[PDB]
Amino acid sequence: MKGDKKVIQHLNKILGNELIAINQYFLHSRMWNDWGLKRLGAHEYHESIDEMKHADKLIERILFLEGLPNLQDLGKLLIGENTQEMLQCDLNLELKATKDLREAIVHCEQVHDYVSRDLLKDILESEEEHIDYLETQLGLIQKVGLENYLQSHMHE
Amino acid sequence: MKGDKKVIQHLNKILGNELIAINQYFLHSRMWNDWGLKRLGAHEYHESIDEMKHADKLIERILFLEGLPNLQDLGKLLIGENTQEMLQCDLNLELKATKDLREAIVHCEQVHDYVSRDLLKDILESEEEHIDYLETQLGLIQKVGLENYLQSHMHE
Amino acid sequence: MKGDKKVIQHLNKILGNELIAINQYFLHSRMWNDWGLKRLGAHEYHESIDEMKHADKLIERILFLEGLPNLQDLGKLLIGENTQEMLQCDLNLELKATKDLREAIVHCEQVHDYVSRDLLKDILESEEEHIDYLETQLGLIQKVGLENYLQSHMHE
Amino acid sequence: MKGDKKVIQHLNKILGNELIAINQYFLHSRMWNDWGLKRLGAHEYHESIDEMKHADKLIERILFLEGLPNLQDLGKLLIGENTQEMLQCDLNLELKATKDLREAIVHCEQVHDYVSRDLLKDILESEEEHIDYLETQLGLIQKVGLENYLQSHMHE
Amino acid sequence: MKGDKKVIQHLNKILGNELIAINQYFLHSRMWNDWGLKRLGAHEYHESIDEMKHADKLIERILFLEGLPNLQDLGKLLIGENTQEMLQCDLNLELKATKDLREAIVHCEQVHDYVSRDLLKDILESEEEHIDYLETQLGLIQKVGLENYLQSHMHE
Amino acid sequence: MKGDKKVIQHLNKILGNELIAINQYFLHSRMWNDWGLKRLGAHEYHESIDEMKHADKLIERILFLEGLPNLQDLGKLLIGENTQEMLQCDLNLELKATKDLREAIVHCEQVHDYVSRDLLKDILESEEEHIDYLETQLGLIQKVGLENYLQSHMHE
Amino acid sequence: MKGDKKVIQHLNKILGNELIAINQYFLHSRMWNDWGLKRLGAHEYHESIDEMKHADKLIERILFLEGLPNLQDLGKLLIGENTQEMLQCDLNLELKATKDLREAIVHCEQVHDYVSRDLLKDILESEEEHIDYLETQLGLIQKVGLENYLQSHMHE
Ligand code: HEM
Ligand code: HEM
Ligand code: HEM
Ligand code: HEM
Ligand SMILES: O=C1NC(=O)c2c(NCc3cc(O)cc(Cl)c3)cccc21
Ligand SMILES: O=C1NC(=O)c2c(NCc3cc(O)cc(Cl)c3)cccc21
Repeated sequence: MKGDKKVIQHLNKILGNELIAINQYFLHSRMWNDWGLKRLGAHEYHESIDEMKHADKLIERILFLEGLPNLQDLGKLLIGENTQEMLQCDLNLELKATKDLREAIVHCEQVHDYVSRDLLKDILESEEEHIDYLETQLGLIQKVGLENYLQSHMHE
Repeated sequence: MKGDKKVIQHLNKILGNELIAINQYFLHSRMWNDWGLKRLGAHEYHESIDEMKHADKLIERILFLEGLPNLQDLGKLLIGENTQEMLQCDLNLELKATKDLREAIVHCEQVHDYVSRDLLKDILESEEEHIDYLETQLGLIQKVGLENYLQSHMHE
Repeated sequence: MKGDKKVIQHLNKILGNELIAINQYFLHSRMWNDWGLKRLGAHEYHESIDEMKHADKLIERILFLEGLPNLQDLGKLLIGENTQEMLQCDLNLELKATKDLREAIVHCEQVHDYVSRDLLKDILESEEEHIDYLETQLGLIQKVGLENYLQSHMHE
Repeated sequence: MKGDKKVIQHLNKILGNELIAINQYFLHSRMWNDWGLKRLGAHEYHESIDEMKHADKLIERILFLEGLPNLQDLGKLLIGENTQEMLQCDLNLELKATKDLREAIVHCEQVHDYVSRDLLKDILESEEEHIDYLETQLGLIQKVGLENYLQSHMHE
Repeated sequence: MKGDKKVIQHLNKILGNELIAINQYFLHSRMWNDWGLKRLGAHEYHESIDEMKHADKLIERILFLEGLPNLQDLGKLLIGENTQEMLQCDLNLELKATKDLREAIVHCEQVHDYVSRDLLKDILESEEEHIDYLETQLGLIQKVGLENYLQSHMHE
Repeated sequence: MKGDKKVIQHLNKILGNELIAINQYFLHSRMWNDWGLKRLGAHEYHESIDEMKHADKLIERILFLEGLPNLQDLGKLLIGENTQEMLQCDLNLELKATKDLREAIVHCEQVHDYVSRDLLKDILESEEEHIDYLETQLGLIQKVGLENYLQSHMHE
Repeated sequence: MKGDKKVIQHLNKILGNELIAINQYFLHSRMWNDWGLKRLGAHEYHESIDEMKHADKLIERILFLEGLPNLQDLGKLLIGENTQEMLQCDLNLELKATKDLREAIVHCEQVHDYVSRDLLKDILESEEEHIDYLETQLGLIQKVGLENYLQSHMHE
C-alpha cells in the first residue's frame, strides 16, 4: 500500500534510533556481565531485545508502505565506561528517541496514517517505560550509594 | 436496628481516620514504587488495602445502625518527602487512630453496643500491628543505616 | 521524566473525579446491600473498584511525570436517597467525568503527551461503559416498572 | 450440475427472504441488548445466526446448480420500535417466508429436484420453529403482562 | 468450676429465649415450605439450626459452671399467620433476645466471668445478623411489593 | 448517550461499507469453494466473518449513541468472474473502505468522540491487514504464475 | 585475561562480518515475508538469529580478553532485489566471512589462543552449513524452475 514519503522517512529515522539502541544496550549488557553485575546485564539484555522487536515492527511497516528500510546507516553509539555513565548514556539515547517518536506521530496524524501512529505510540509507551527504569536506577544510586547499588545488581 | 447516635458519630470518626490512611498509604506506596523501593511500596499498598477493608466494615455497621456514613469530610493527609519522614507520618497517623479507637470502644461499652466494640477492637488489633511494623522500620534504619535499609527494600 | 505542567493539572483533575466516584459508588453499593438489593450492591461495588484502578494508574502517571498527585481535595459526593436517585447521581457524575476527560485528552494531544492521552482514552472507554449501564438501568425502570426492577436486583 | 432455471429463481427468492431476516433479527437483537433486555437480545442473535446458516446453504446450492446467487437486492426490513412490535414484525416476515418456501417446494417437486426440495423442507422446519417461538412470546405477553414479560428477559 | 449464681440465671434466661426461637423458627420454616415459599422455608430452617447451636453452647457452659440447664420452661411462641407477620414476630423475638443478652453481658463483666461474656457476645453477633436479615426482608416487602417479594421466595 | 449527529452518519457509512464487504466476501468464498479452491474459500470466509464482527461493533456503538443503524441500504457488490478479478474487486472495496475510515476518524477527533475514533482505528488496522493480504496474493500470482497460485489454494 | 592484540583485531573483524549478516538476513527475511514467501522469510530469520548468537559469543570473548568490541562500524549490506539475487548476495557475504574466519584461526593457532580458535571453528561450521543451504537453493531454482521454487516457499 503506497505510504506517504515523509512518513516512511520518519519511520526510518525511528528505526535508526532503535538500531543504535540495540547495539548500545547489547554491548552495555555484556560489559555488565563481564564485570559480574549480572542483574544489570540481564535487564539490559532484555532492553536490547525489546528494541530488536520494535525494529522488526518498523521494518515490516515500512515494507508494507512500499518504502525501503534503512539498516545500513548506524548512528553514534553512546557507550559508558562505568555503570553511572552507561545508565546516563542509555537515558540520553532514550530522550532523543522519544523526541523523534513524537515528531513522527505528529506527521502521521497530519496525513491520516493512523495505523503508523498507533505503532509509534506503542513503541513510545515502551521507551517511556525504559526512561522510568533508567531515571529510577540513577536515583537509587543516590539513595543507597553506588557500592550498595552495584552490590544489589551482582546476582539475578 | 436503631443505634446510639454517639456510637454512630464515633464510628464515623474512626471511618474518617481510615479514609485519611487509605489515601496516605496509597500515595506513599506509589511514591516508593516510583523511586524503585518496591518492597516498601508493596507493603504500604497492603496497608492501604487493609484500611480499605476496615472502612468497608465501618460503613456497613453504620448503615445497619441506621446512620449516615460520612465519606465526604477528608482530614489532612500526612505526606512525607523521604522514607524516614513517610514512616514517621504513618506512625503519627496511627497513634491518632488508636487513641480515637480506645475512646470509641469506651463509649460502645457504656451503651452496651458490644458488637460495635468487637469490630473496633479488631480494627485496633490491626492498627497496633501497623504501629509495631512502623516502629520496627524506624529502629532498623538506626541499626543498619539508612542506605542499607533502603537497599534492602529495593526488590520484592 | 519532566511532564507538562498543565497535563499534570489535568491528570489531577481526572483523579479528583475518580476519588469522588470511588466513595460515591462504594457508599451506594453498601446502601443497596443494606437494603437487600444485593445485585445492585455487587455491581456498584465493581464500579467502585474500577474507579480505584483508574485512580491508581493516574497517580502512577502523575508521579512518573514528576508531579504531585492530589489525594487531599475531595469534591462533592452526589448521594441519592433511593435507587432512581442514586442511579441518576452516578450518571450526573459520569457525564462530568467524561467532559473533563475529553478536555484533558485535547491538551495531552497538543503537548504531544501521547502516552497520557492513551491512558485517558482507556479511562474514557470505561466511563462510557458505565454511562451505558446507567442509562440502561434507568430505562429498564421505565420498561418493567420500579417494583419489578428492584425485585430483579435482590439476588446476586 | 445445470439446474432448472425456475428452481434457481425460487432459491434466489428464498435467499432474498433470508437476507432480510438476517439483518432484521440482528438489528432487533442489538436493540434489545442496548435496552438491557439481554435474554431477548441473545435469543434474537441466535435467530439471526440460524438465518445466516440457511443463506449459506442456499448460496452453495445455487452455485452447485450453476446459478448466480443474488446477494445484491435487499428487500424491506420490518423494524419495530418496541418489543411488541419487533416480535410481530419478525412474525410477519416469517409468515411471508414460509409461504414462499411452500411455493418453491411445489416447483421443486414438479421438476423432480428432490434435493432442493429437501433443503427447503429443512429450512421450513426451522422457520416453523421460529413461528412457534414468536407466537409463544406474544401469547406470554398477554398471560403475564408486558412488564413481567420484559423483566423475565433482562438477564440471560 | 463453680460459677456465679446470677450468671447461671442469666445463662438460663438466654437459653430460654433460644429454645423459644428454635421452635418458632422451625414452625415458620415448615409453614413456608407447606405454602410453597421454599426459599423462606430453607432460610428460616437455617435460622432454627443456628439457635439450636447457641442453645447447645449455653447448655454446655451452664453444666461446666455446675448449674442446671432449664429445658423445661418454654416461653410464649410468637407465631405469625402470614409472611409479613411471621417476619415481624421473629424480629420482635430477636429484639427481646438482644435486650436480655446485653443485660447478661453486663453482669458477667461485673463478676469477671469473661469467658461467659465472650460466649454471649458471639451469640449477640449472630442475633444482630438475624435482625439485619429480618429488617431487610421487611424493607424489601415495601420496596418491591408483597406479591413480588413472595414470588422471589418460591424457589431456592 | 447523545452522540454527535455527524459521527453517527460516519458510523453508518462505515457500516454500509462493511455490509457490502460481508456479502461480497461471502459470495467470493462460496464461489472459490464451488471451484475447489478451498484454501481461498476458507480464507475469504474468515474475511467475511471479520467484517460481520466489525458491523456488529458499529451497530452497537450507533445504538449507544442513540442513532439508528442503517442495515437497509446495500451498496454495489464488486463480484469478480475469476480469481484475479475477485481479489482485485476485494482490494478496490478495501481501498474505498479505508478512505472512508480515515475521513470518519478525522471527524470523530474534531468533535472529541475519542472512543468512536478508537473503534474506527481498530477496524482500519484490520482493513489494512486485509489490504496487505490482497496485495500479497496479487503479487504472488505474478511471481509463481496463476496455475501454481491456484494449485497452492486447492487444499486447506 | 589480557589477550593477544591481533587476535582481538581478528575477533572484531569477524564480529563486523556478523553484524552485516544480521542486518542483511533480517531485511531479506522481512522482504520475503512481505512478498508472501513465508517459508523463505522464516528460514532467513533463523539465519539472522544464528548470526546474532555468533556476534554475542564474539563480543563475550573480546571482553574476556580485555579488548573493546566494535559494534559501531557497519560494513556494506548486500541487499538483493529478487529471490535469486538475495540468495546470491547472502552467498557472497558468506564466502567473505569464511575466508576471514580461516585467516583468524591461523593467527589464533600461532599465538596459542586455542579457545579463540575453537570458538571460530564452531562459527565456521555454522557458516559452512549456511553456504550449503544457499548453494542448494540456487541449485533447486535451476532444477525446478523459479516459479515452482517460489511456490514451494509460500507456506511454512
Ligand atoms: C485513593 C482511594 C483508593 C485507591 C487509590 C484504591 C485502590 C485500590 C486498589 C488498586 C484495589 C485492588 C483492586 C484489584 O484487586 O485489582 C482496591 C481494593 C479495594 N478497595 Fe480501594 N482504593 C481506594 C479507596 C477505597 C475506599 C475509600 C474504600 C472503602 C470505602 C475501598 C475499598 C476497597 C475494598 C473493599 C477493596 C478490596 C480489597 C480486597 O479485599 O482484596 N477503597 N483499592
Ligand atoms: C422443635 C424442636 C426441634 C426440632 C423440630 C429440631 C429439628 C432439627 C433437625 C431437622 C436437625 C437436622 C438434623 C439432620 O437432619 O441431620 C437438627 C439439628 C440439630 N439440633 Fe435440633 N431440633 C429441635 C430442637 C433442638 C434443641 C432443643 C436443641 C439443643 C438443645 C437442638 C440441637 C440441635 C443440634 C446441635 C443439631 C445439629 C446441627 C448441625 O450441626 O447441623 N435441637 N434439629
Ligand atoms: C448484517 C449483516 C451480518 C452481520 C451483522 C453478521 C454477524 C455475524 C456474527 C457476529 C457472527 C459470529 C462470528 C463469530 O463470533 O464467530 C456471524 C457468523 C456467521 N455469519 Fe454472519 N452476519 C451478517 C451477515 C451474514 C450473511 C449475509 C451471511 C451469509 C450469506 C452470514 C453468514 C454467517 C455464518 C455462516 C456464520 C457462522 C455461524 C456458525 O456456524 O456459527 N452472515 N455473523
Ligand atoms: C537489525 C538489527 C536486529 C534485529 C532487527 C534483531 C531482531 C531480533 C528478534 C526479532 C529477536 C527475537 C526476540 C524474541 O522474540 O524473543 C532477536 C533475538 C536475539 N538477538 Fe537480535 N536483532 C538485531 C540485532 C542484534 C545484535 C546486534 C545482536 C547481538 C550482537 C543480537 C542478539 C540477539 C540475541 C542473542 C537474541 C536471542 C536469540 C535467541 O537465543 O533466541 N541481535 N533479535
Ligand atoms: O449478488 C450478486 N451475485 C452475483 O453473482 C453477482 C454478480 N455476478 C458476477 C459473476 C460471477 C461469475 O462467476 C460469473 C458471472 Cl457470469 C458473473 C454481480 C453483481 C452482484 C452479484
Ligand atoms: O436499517 C434500518 N435501521 C433502522 O433502525 C430501521 C428502521 N427503524 C425503525 C425504528 C426503530 C426505533 O427504535 C425507533 C425508530 Cl424511530 C425507528 C426502519 C427501517 C429500516 C431500518
